Amino acid sequence: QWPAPLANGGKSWASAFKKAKATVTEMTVEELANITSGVIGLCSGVTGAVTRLGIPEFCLQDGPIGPRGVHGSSQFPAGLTVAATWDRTLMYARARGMGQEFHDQGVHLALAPVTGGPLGRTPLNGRGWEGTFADPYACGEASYLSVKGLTDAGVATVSKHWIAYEQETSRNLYIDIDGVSQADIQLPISSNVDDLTMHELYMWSFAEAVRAGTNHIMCSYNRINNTHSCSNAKGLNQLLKTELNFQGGVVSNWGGQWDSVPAAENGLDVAMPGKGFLGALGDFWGATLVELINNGTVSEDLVRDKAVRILTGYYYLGQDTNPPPPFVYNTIGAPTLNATSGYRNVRKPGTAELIKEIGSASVTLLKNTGSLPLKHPQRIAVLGNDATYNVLGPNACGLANSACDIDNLNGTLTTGGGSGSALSPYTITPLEALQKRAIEDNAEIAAVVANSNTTTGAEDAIAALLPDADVTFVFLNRYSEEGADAPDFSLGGDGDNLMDLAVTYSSNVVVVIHTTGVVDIEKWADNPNVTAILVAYLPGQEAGNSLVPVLYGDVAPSGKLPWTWGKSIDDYVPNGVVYTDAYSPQSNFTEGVFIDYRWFDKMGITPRYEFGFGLSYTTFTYSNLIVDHGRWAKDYSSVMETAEPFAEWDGTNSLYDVIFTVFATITNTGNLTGSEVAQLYISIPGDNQPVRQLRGFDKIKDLPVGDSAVVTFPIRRKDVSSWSVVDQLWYVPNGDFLISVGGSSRDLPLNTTWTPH
Amino acid sequence: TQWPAPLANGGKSWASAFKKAKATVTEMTVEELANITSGVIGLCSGVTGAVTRLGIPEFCLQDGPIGPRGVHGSSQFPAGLTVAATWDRTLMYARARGMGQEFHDQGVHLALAPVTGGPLGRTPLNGRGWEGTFADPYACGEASYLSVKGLTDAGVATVSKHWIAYEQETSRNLYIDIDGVSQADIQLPISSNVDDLTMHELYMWSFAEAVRAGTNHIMCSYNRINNTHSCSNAKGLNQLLKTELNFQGGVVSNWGGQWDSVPAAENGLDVAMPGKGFLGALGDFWGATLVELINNGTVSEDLVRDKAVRILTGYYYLGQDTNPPPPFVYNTIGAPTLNATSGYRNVRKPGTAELIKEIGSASVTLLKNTGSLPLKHPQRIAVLGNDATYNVLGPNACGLANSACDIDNLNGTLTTGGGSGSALSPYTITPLEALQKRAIEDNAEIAAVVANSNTTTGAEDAIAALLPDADVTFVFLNRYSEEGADAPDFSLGGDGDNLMDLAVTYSSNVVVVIHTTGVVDIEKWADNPNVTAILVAYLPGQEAGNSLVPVLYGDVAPSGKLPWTWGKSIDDYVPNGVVYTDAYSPQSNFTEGVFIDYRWFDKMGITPRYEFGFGLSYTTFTYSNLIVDHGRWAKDYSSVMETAEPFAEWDGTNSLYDVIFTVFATITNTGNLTGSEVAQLYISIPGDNQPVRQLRGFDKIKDLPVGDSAVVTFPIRRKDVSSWSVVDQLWYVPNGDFLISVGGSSRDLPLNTTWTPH
Ligand SMILES: *[C@@H]1O[C@H](CO)[C@@H](O[C@@H]2O[C@H](CO)[C@@H](O[C@@H]3O[C@H](CO[C@H]4O[C@H](CO)[C@@H](O)[C@H](O[C@H]5O[C@H](CO)[C@@H](O)[C@H](O)[C@@H]5O)[C@@H]4O)[C@@H](O)[C@H](O[C@@H]4O[C@H](CO)[C@@H](O)[C@H](O)[C@@H]4O[C@H]4O[C@H](CO)[C@@H](O)[C@H](O)[C@@H]4O)[C@@H]3O)[C@H](O)[C@H]2NC(C)=O)[C@H](O)[C@H]1NC(C)=O
Ligand SMILES: *[C@@H]1O[C@H](CO)[C@@H](O[C@@H]2O[C@H](CO)[C@@H](O[C@@H]3O[C@H](CO[C@H]4O[C@H](CO)[C@@H](O)[C@H](O[C@H]5O[C@H](CO)[C@@H](O)[C@H](O)[C@@H]5O)[C@@H]4O)[C@@H](O)[C@H](O[C@@H]4O[C@H](CO)[C@@H](O)[C@H](O)[C@@H]4O[C@H]4O[C@H](CO)[C@@H](O)[C@H](O)[C@@H]4O)[C@@H]3O)[C@H](O)[C@H]2NC(C)=O)[C@H](O)[C@H]1NC(C)=O
Ligand SMILES: *[C@@H]1O[C@H](CO)[C@@H](O[C@@H]2O[C@H](CO)[C@@H](O[C@H]3O[C@H](CO)[C@@H](O)[C@H](O[C@H]4O[C@H](CO)[C@@H](O)[C@H](O)[C@@H]4O[C@H]4O[C@H](CO)[C@@H](O)[C@H](O)[C@@H]4O[C@H]4O[C@H](CO)[C@@H](O)[C@H](O)[C@@H]4O)[C@@H]3O)[C@H](O)[C@H]2NC(C)=O)[C@H](O)[C@H]1NC(C)=O
Ligand SMILES: *[C@@H]1O[C@H](CO)[C@@H](O[C@@H]2O[C@H](CO)[C@@H](O[C@H]3O[C@H](CO)[C@@H](O)[C@H](O[C@H]4O[C@H](CO)[C@@H](O)[C@H](O)[C@@H]4O[C@H]4O[C@H](CO)[C@@H](O)[C@H](O)[C@@H]4O)[C@@H]3O)[C@H](O)[C@H]2NC(C)=O)[C@H](O)[C@H]1NC(C)=O
Ligand SMILES: *[C@@H]1O[C@H](CO)[C@@H](O[C@@H]2O[C@H](CO)[C@@H](O[C@@H]3O[C@H](CO)[C@@H](O)[C@H](O)[C@@H]3O)[C@H](O)[C@H]2NC(C)=O)[C@H](O)[C@H]1NC(C)=O
Ligand SMILES: *[C@@H]1O[C@H](CO)[C@@H](O[C@@H]2O[C@H](CO)[C@@H](O[C@@H]3O[C@H](CO)[C@@H](O)[C@H](O)[C@@H]3O)[C@H](O)[C@H]2NC(C)=O)[C@H](O)[C@H]1NC(C)=O
Ligand SMILES: *[C@@H]1O[C@H](CO)[C@@H](O)[C@H](O)[C@H]1NC(C)=O
Ligand SMILES: *[C@@H]1O[C@H](CO)[C@@H](O)[C@H](O)[C@H]1NC(C)=O
Ligand SMILES: *[C@@H]1O[C@H](CO)[C@@H](O)[C@H](O)[C@H]1NC(C)=O
Ligand SMILES: *[C@@H]1O[C@H](CO)[C@@H](O)[C@H](O)[C@H]1NC(C)=O
Ligand SMILES: *[C@@H]1O[C@H](CO)[C@@H](O)[C@H](O)[C@H]1NC(C)=O
Ligand SMILES: *[C@@H]1O[C@H](CO)[C@@H](O)[C@H](O)[C@H]1NC(C)=O
Ligand SMILES: OC[C@@H](O)[C@H](O)[C@@H](O)CO
Ligand SMILES: OC[C@H]1O[C@@H](O)[C@H](O)[C@H]1O
Repeated sequence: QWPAPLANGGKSWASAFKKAKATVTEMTVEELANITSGVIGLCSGVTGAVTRLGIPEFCLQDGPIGPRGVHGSSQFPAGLTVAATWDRTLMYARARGMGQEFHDQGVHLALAPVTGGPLGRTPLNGRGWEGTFADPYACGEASYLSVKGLTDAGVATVSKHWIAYEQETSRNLYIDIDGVSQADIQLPISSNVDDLTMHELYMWSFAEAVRAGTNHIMCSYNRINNTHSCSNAKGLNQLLKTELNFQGGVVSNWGGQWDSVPAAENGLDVAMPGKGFLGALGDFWGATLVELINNGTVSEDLVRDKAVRILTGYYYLGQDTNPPPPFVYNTIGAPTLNATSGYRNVRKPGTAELIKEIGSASVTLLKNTGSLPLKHPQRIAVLGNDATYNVLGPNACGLANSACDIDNLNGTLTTGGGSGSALSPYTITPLEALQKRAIEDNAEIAAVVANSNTTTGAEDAIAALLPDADVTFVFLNRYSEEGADAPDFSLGGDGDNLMDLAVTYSSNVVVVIHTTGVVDIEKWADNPNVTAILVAYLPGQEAGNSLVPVLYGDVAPSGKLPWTWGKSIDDYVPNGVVYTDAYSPQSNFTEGVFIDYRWFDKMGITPRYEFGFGLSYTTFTYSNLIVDHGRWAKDYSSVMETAEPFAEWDGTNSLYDVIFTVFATITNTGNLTGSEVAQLYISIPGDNQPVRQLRGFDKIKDLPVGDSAVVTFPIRRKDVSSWSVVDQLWYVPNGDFLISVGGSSRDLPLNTTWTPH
Repeated sequence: TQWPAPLANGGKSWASAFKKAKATVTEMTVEELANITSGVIGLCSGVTGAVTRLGIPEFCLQDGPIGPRGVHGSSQFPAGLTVAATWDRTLMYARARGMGQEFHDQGVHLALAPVTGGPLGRTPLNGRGWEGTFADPYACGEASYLSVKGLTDAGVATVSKHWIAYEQETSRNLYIDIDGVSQADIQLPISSNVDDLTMHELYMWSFAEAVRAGTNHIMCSYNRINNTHSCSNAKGLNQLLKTELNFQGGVVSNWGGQWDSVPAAENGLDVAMPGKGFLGALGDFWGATLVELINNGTVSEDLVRDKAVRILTGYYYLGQDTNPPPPFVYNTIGAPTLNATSGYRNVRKPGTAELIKEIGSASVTLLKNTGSLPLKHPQRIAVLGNDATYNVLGPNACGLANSACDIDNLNGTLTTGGGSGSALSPYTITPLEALQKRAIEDNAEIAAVVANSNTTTGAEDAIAALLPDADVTFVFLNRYSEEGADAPDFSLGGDGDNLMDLAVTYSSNVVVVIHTTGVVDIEKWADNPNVTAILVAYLPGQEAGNSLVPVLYGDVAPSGKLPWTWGKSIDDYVPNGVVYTDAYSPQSNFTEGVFIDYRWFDKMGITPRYEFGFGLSYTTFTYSNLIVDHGRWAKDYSSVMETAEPFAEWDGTNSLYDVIFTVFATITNTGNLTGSEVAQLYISIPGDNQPVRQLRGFDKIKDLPVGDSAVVTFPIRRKDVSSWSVVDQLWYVPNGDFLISVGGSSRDLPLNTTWTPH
């Protein structure tokens, strides 16, 4: 129903496309099928070579915190954790660092970053942590910078997952072992998404990935309107490849492809894993595609366009003239692949300190009745296995960080489970960072780290230790992983119990939370014995040494929440995860654009901590809001260009031009130096519009007491537009826009009204 | 009475302290005498009653031999065992001086330390052997001297313990009487039946050195000797200790060491402890009862004045009247026995952490090295054992005596043993922490499996998947033991056996580190070529990791040596080392005589695995040029107190402790690295049934460079070359050929020569 436009190279890949075209033009049918389907190798996936032309096997490798399965590398903080920095410089630098390590391990294509699938419709999503903000605008800037940093290191990106992949449950990878297939049991969950919602929420971050020059995009496991993502013509050929003007390849999820012919006709470029994983995740092209070309049902012109999309990245990143080194680790594992591993160390100086700065910039202060910052306390108590090592080793949970037992004390939660985890060379534990600082103050320190419910004597030891401590730290965690959603907000392990004991025996409890998402702390958050509360997300290998300096006030906290923290799972979008045994499971996105905070705002629900909330050790006062209509500029800077239709198109201009700039002033009005994330929210007029939508942020660094700084927010045409289902285009409405500036999504003291002319 | 109580006279250094003590005691009522000589209730292990009228406060008596126990704000020092392994006199003294400063700043008058030859080492299974030092009278004696000296130099009176022949914990049998039913109705204490020669040449040796250093008090033991209780043994206390050793200080009971009012008063006891403390459950035989014994004529008032004078001598000698200790603020008894709140004081001084670390670095003993040590810069490191990290319940979770955690709990690094000799910790620097630190400096990876390998799901699989790819795997092992029990055998604590099976199965470069209270069984793996090195680190206190890692990486070469013998089997030691019996009067017959630890091995031609005095370095040393200088003698001027030990060569001017000659030898560093060497001297004294050889000297040369030489020197005292004549009741230098041997261990003695006296 929607025809596949041919690739032409767009803006920045013109010469790379031309080499890709000339190379493909000399290929046999048997060669075209080789490069478009996966083969057996050491990496997550591997394209077939075209050996007659000197095109090698491309190594495709997970994942969104760095190369997975690999020794000799670093464990970076997750996307969640960089999001909470609200710092553009760090978002870029992390991706550049990941890229360096991908390149040096010999990866051609990184299966990274996550750029808005999952976006955040449900805060229970098992792999929400792999992405960044539950907000299209901020997820969009984060995705732009993440793709830029990876591509600038010389690795091709595969941005994922396209699209509306918002729950793990019933995602239902294609699996066929013993002749019984997943198709005989249950189809994938189907996101039924209206067109306005697709344009204004889910496509937004992908447009940014495309503009930043993402080389490839991964389709998703879910169906959309009862059509598989990997063979959805409206999705791939029309929305992605026509409207977003995407010039790269679509890569299948591993078990994302369910058929041979529709996938070919409808926009898929690469079948993965192909012959990897014994063929059990389907092997629908390869020789079957040769047959389909030669027997006439799939055209050779169509398949050539797939190969050109694959080769465009190869030539634009200069992998022909500067090939990556060889890839030496078996990341698949026996019995699936029998193959020894080499060894390579790629950790560069500077990487560890970068990982620590992202942790120190993201730790988010939620409550502080005056216990923080610490001074030089003499007697410190520490609770929870989250304060120390996994008792079986940092990497004991295996190549996907998901094979340890349900009750294992996994230690500090530095990453989540699944394809987006990575190995850690060590873990810097909160306990050891705390002890180091205790020794400097000549203090004492003791930690109870066992399970408080099941270890003989643990409850007594807690009761004897806590009453004489000046401060007691409670470390809590909540592991989640790809493949399942969290059943609710409950804390992991014995957390509930550690809290019940902590508040019973101590009056100065400081809680620290390592987590993949929102958790339930309602029983304790208003207890006056809990004097402070911090969420550190998934900080990677520098867990303790990033946190402790914030606790002791060497650096004031400046992280803010990148999603909403509701009091109950009941306060979020209804039917966040659908559980059914129907053969055709359905998820209807009837909420439309109202997910996360925009659902809270429209329903008049008050969260415990709102989107964009974080405390500091000082306070900031906002003043002098200026809307400068004189400060406009053409968009010149993008790597690639969309073909997104809009009403004000004149043949030269762009949906992404800056049409005006907004300024405000902040003043440090407390007693310490501190950083501040300023945020700008826009109320677009129209019917059934979000109360307010984030459209800017700007983080001021280390503003001294009594000093002032100007904060600046460039507003693009698209930032102030709506999508017209009837006209099929973006337009700026006439009407009153409200513009608000402040320190969180509910704390906005500056406001003004803009009416277009 | 056959053995009468001599009166105190103040001896050499306590003359004026004795006169102030006598001044005060002379003014005392019978009620006041009885108050100061018996324990009362308070915050410390024991408290003497005040003499309120004369301004004598309560004296705080506080455990223990690693520093003040049950107390926050202090440091956890290494155990005696550990400092013995240094063979370093300087560290022996400095350790006790620091414990001293901490005792004193915490408010302590009398420290229940050090342990100076009870237990000595008759059995390597003794649950509290680790509190002491060497299994050898000479070396124990030198360490006791210097420990008493350090503690008394700091301002705390010492109570050296345990007199005497207290060589097993089993059936030590404290006196306990509660609800009308007493330990006397169940079983008497084990009886150490010791002949006179053995008492003089073995068990009294360390105690004579403790006396000469000015130990202010001595504690008697739980054992009976020849079926008479130590705390009321007249031959023991009045004759051997107060007459022959000329002891001028007080005798304090063990807690539950006193079994009677009257014989104890007559036969040498000076202080009853704990008295009214511990609910009077441990006996309370004096107090009001002694007041009655004096008033009604059974016990002489003058005997009791002597006891008070002995107590007060220390108070005045150490200047506790003009420089009182500050108040003692911690409840170290525990609820429900004592319901009282604790204050807080911090006495940790800069410098103390480094000293503790230095003792650890100097004691770690290298027993095997096929090439794997020192490490260079390994890139992938595996670590096994909960001994590598924290007690999962907290460093102090095991309570005020380090003995109240479950039999199966993961106690983390064994930094001290259990019982009255332990102490709390402000933190523990774990081996894993310190290794990680070094791993990060080298851009390496590191991973530890620290769960119980037998009983945690997935633990054996994690060990199997982690080990094969490591460049080096460290396995940490431990063996807790405590006061009140003897170890049943040499087996490793916890899952040690299983961790060793796994480690040699999956790795070819295993380095084993043992934290232990004594010898353990590693026969199954010590000869496995995959075990490329083995170190024993004893009980290193709070600086466990950071004392160890610099040795392993070669910043410092190891220089510790075993302070006891490591046999292949328990069956190779002195038989009947621990007696087990339900007889009412259990007997232990010391029929081996002076032949314990290495003298037993040497006499019976038994080859130990690792001998007494053994320890490798990262370099080798060559011995040469043995010289016996008969002209380098000197009179003993410098002891704090004098014994009255009779000897045949007495002329009115001279001493048993004169140096009569001096021996010299030369070491040369003959390998490729700088290193320190502990040189040792052994003498074969001629006569009937004499040890093959006996340690009589040691000297540690620090940081000898490659190709350099240094002279080692061994002053030989008259007593070092004497025997006890049972017939004549005196020490004498026998006629005959004495062989003098010098070298690097008790079985690596390349230089020898012969000395003949007439
Ligand atoms: C998954 O399923 C959903 C549900 O069906 C699919 O959404 C649909 O996507 C379609 C595009 O692929 C949309 O088609 C357009 O519909 C326009 C008319 O819109 C009304 O029609 C129906 C009437 O029964 C109604 O559903 C719509 O109501 C929704 O929107 C309004 C407003 O926000 C709300 O009030 C309602 O709640 C509903 O949510 C609308 O009221 C139609 O004008 C439009 O026109 C064409 O555009 C094309 C392509 O460029 C062109 O060929 C045609 O010529 C025509 O354009 C012409 O007209 C305009 C002038 O009017 C001119 O500018 C042009 O240049 C040209 O001359 C188009 O057909 C469909 O409405 C939308 N439905 C919903 C409910 O969202 C979703 O895409 C599926 N996704 C996937 C991945 O499959
Ligand atoms: C625990 O039980 C043990 C076992 O009973 C107690 O040991 C005993 O300690 C006694 C001292 O309290 C020793 O007494 C001396 O014995 C001398 C005689 O030695 C022989 O006699 C008996 C024969 O039946 C025998 O036990 C001994 O055999 C042992 O030793 C030899 C030699 O090494 C070995 O071959 C054997 O295998 C045995 O181990 C002996 O063969 C005796 O000369 C000595 O002399 C007196 O000293 C006192 C006090 O100062 C004095 O009153 C006397 O007049 C006399 O000395 C005078 O003369 C000398 C010169 O002759 C002069 O220099 C003096 O100044 C003075 O003018 C004394 O009676 C007893 O031998 C010993 N037994 C054993 C087996 O060791 C042990 O002490 C008990 N411990 C406790 C804490 O109670
Ligand atoms: C240390 O780190 C360890 C890992 O290294 C942690 O261990 C892992 O912990 C996770 C939980 O965090 C654990 O999760 C699985 O537990 C069992 C597996 O036996 C399953 O119940 C879980 O999946 C279900 O539960 C979810 C919530 O209720 C749900 O989101 C999910 O999708 C799934 O539910 C389906 O299954 C049920 C029927 O059987 C239905 O009720 C439900 O509707 C769902 O139906 C759908 O799927 C069915 C097929 O699966 C299908 O038939 C149906 O029609 C429909 O499609 C969950 O994965 C891991 O097992 C555990 N790992 C191991 C190895 O034990 C550890 O906890 C951590 N420690 C600490 C202290 O945190
Ligand atoms: C972690 O730390 C904790 C302490 O904080 C350690 O736990 C303690 O470990 C000790 C082992 O070293 C435990 O010792 C006792 O075990 C039982 C208790 O019921 C007891 O029978 C034993 O004493 C007897 O055995 C030996 C040898 O056979 C004798 O020397 C001793 O005198 C006792 O025998 C007597 O009784 C027998 C008749 O009943 C008779 O055969 C004999 O004749 C003899 O007279 C030990 O006392 C200790 O209980 C344990 N503590 C607690 C509170 O549970 C823990 O092990 C450390 N963890 C690790 C992994 O090492
Ligand atoms: C279809 O794709 C497959 C899989 O990539 C192509 O087979 C593979 O061809 C490559 C050469 O491009 C072989 O790798 C080379 O191996 C040699 C020595 O064994 C080595 O020295 C080179 O550096 C290089 O790595 C690879 O082994 C081979 N694998 C298999 C299973 O055959 C195949 O040729 C493609 N077909 C066409 C028509 O291009
Ligand atoms: C026999 O010993 C008992 C116990 O030592 C003596 O009673 C105690 O006497 C002391 C004074 O020497 C009292 O201590 C003081 O307490 C006050 C607080 O009330 C404080 O101001 C002082 O600094 C000091 O600590 C203590 O109250 C008291 N204890 C008991 C249990 O009564 C008794 O005096 C002695 N008998 C004779 C005859 O000397
Ligand atoms: C073309 O070949 C394919 C692949 O095997 C086969 O399934 C299909 O039916 C063929 N078409 C015709 C018209 O024979
Ligand atoms: C707060 O802690 C104290 C002990 O420090 C406890 O007794 C009190 O009940 C606690 N209060 C609450 C509300 O949990
Ligand atoms: C999804 O929506 C259609 C809309 O008309 C409805 O019939 C269906 O029941 C809805 N939900 C499910 C889970 O089927
Ligand atoms: C003296 O007093 C003691 C202790 O109360 C008593 O048991 C003993 O029988 C008395 N002795 C005489 C001879 O009265
Ligand atoms: C030494 O370790 C290897 C594994 O590295 C194992 O195969 C071998 O059997 C071990 N050797 C012995 C003697 O235990
Ligand atoms: C101990 O010694 C004597 C020999 O002098 C003997 O009567 C007794 O039976 C021995 N006891 C044991 C238990 O060996
Ligand atoms: O397991 C889910 C992941 O998305 C996989 O499909 C691939 O490794 C690509 O990320
Ligand atoms: O020093 C006090 C303790 O020493 C040991 O002898 C006993 O447990 C107590 O007496």
